[PDB]
Amino acid sequence: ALIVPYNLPLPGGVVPRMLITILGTVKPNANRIALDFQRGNDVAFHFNPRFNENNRRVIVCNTKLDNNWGREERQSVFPFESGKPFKIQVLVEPDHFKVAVNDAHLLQYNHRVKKLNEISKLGISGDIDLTSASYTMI
Ligand SMILES: OC[C@H]1O[C@H](Sc2cncc(Br)c2)[C@H](O)[C@@H](n2cc(-c3cc(F)c(F)c(F)c3)nn2)[C@H]1O
Ligand SMILES: [Cl-]
Ligand SMILES: [Cl-]
Ligand SMILES: [Cl-]
Repeated sequence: ALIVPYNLPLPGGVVPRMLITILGTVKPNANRIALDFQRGNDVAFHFNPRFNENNRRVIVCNTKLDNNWGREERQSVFPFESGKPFKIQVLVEPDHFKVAVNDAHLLQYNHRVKKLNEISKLGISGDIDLTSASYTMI
């Protein structure tokens, strides 16, 4: 297993047509997972499954600018399950990140951070065993 938290450099940032694939297994008693597409200290796209927020499962997405979190975008479709293997695919498209989990479209997140070629790190944290993290151009 890769060490979590894991940093995946994204050389030259992101660009439309870039597909990021994360394979892992959720830990059995999971509480939280996060993917952080970072522009230096800023978080262009935070993708955050929460397994127990007031006894509900929700994915929270947001952006952090100068240490300030913005307006959350929330999705109650929640494909993750404690103990189970997953695949997250994040496709960069011109207006948004497009996320599919286990081959089913989940959500899109409109670009707030405009300088895509400065989004040059992906952090992966939380309650997973991380198998692989990679990218390719489609
Ligand atoms: O709006 C999103 C923010 O919400 C709140 S902060 C917030 C409070 N009030 C309003 C807003 Br808007 C935001 C959280 O505390 C933030 N957050 C979560 C994590 C985190 C850290 C990990 F190591 C990890 F494994 C993980 F899965 C998640 N770090 N920071 C972030 O999710
Ligand atoms: Cl709102
Ligand atoms: Cl920007
Ligand atoms: Cl790669």
